[PDB]
Amino acid sequence: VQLQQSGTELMKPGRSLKISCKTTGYIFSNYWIEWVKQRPGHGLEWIGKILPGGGSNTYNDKFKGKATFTADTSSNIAYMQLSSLTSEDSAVYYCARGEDYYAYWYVLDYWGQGTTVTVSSGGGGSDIELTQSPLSLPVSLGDQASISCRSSQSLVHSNGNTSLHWYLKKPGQSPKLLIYKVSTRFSGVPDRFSGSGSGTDFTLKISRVEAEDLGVYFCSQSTHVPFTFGSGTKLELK
Amino acid sequence: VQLQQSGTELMKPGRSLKISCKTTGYIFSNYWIEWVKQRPGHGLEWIGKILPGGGSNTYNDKFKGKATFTADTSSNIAYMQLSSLTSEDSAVYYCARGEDYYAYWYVLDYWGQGTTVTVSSGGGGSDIELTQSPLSLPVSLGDQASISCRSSQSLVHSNGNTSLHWYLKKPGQSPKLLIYKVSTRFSGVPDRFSGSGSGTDFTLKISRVEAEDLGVYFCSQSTHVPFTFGSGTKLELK
Repeated sequence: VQLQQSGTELMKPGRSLKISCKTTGYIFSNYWIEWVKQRPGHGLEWIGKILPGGGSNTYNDKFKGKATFTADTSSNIAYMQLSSLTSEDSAVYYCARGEDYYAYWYVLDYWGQGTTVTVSSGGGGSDIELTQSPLSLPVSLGDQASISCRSSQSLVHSNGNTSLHWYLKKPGQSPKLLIYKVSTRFSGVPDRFSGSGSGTDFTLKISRVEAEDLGVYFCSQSTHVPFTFGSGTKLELK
Repeated sequence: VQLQQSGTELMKPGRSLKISCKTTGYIFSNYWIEWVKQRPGHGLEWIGKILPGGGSNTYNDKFKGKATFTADTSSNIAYMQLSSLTSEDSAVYYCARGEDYYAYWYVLDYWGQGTTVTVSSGGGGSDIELTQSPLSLPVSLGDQASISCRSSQSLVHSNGNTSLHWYLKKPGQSPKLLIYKVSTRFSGVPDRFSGSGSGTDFTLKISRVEAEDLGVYFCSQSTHVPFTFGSGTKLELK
């Protein structure tokens, strides 16, 4: 058995494509053809499966809405369609002969050579990375707490402002701005919130920690495009 | 200023959905409306932004193909449309009033309350977790190495088989099946590859490691649906 797959496809975000998988050497509708995804720096994922002719399809939940399988039992070519492509769909997809109709033998033994799909979203080209520390800040109500945010590049704009801001995200509530453009404190914020910094180094300081201050904090930047957030810092109680 | 969004949405995978953002209190066209995703257990992400009137646009590369922006210069409502939904779309989305037309102010200050989008991808029970051990395995060609794979549930099917297989993944090559249903060597794999296990504990042994064996090793199951893969173990030379 041989499984032939289409060549690589450089796609446009939002496009959709149908990769084929031409099987030979065996009776095509006696076995399911299964598809596996492989993202760079990631493992191997199982998308789902199609039983040619036999009308039977099964999808990995995670790929439902994204993967749609069909099969031409005349040419013995199986196809998987990827709709509304985004950069995360950039991967190497494979078809493998897998389970067999009656359901005893189920191993993905024969593999296609794989199809490299690259979505041209410009995959996060030169995004500014904001490095927060600690990622966890356990404290005791009353303590002072500082959170650091380091950026890959200077957040100093030509125009003179430094667009680094800080948010407090509490579950069930939208991000609550606190300090914008480094130290300028947003309106309605208690004065226990301070912020200062320069270039790449910025700091958030809460003079005395209160119950209501507990949650995750994110620093942000609007100097370069795109606008990026930091990973977060869960200020928690000890 | 008030930014008010549409209510919680329970969607089918594949569904498409547009959520609105009714702004008030300010001149709708002086500021850009910017979008933010907040996925459960994840930090905050920036989807992009729209400038009402000209409809000028800016997407985070990652969201191109998923997010589509529009703006009603007459009703003063901003809209966001998410194409062919998959469960990674299950998150809370927010519209924030951000940058001004003149571009000297860029701060996400006023936030709509968030729209919770829940993509109904179902749930085929607790997917079988296959914990491999170790994750990295440095050796000397000639040494013997054994890799372990532990499943969350007994991989013993009622038909009596045990659907545990081991693959070898080498860059630029599809997975090379080595051992199936726990212990049978695949035609062609050299006999320095052996496999055994029972219930939830399984091991792959390579009596004498050759260069050609160096790569990443995945175990996988076909007993429980969905077929899962283990996270991998990198056999690397010392």
